[PDB]
Amino acid sequence: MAYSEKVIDHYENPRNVGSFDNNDENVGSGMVGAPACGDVMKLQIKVNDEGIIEDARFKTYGCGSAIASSSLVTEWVKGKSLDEAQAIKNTDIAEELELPPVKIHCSILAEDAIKAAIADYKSKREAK
Repeated sequence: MAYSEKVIDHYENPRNVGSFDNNDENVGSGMVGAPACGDVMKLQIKVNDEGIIEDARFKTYGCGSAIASSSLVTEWVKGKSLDEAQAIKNTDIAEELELPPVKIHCSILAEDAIKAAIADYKSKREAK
């Protein structure tokens, strides 16, 4: 009557790639490995013209039956600014996610992925 029927989306390209719609020019590149002979974590962000984080993305080894795992950071940085995301503290994501001391290292590897994505962005747009 008053409302129309927009275009529904479904079955379009893969997912869990670790990037928000291809790799823009304002996207941050970060690569932090675990405290050992492994390294398999990834975290990329998307900065807008205002120099603020508009989108967020990450990647990990995986396993199965996880359903949105370690995707708590992608929401934290989202809507925030690089200057703010740089103030993030492992203890925060570690105290909010709730985990044992044995898997505490996973709380530190997160922060690293933050700064990187930041210093990486301004590094690609530092051309003046």
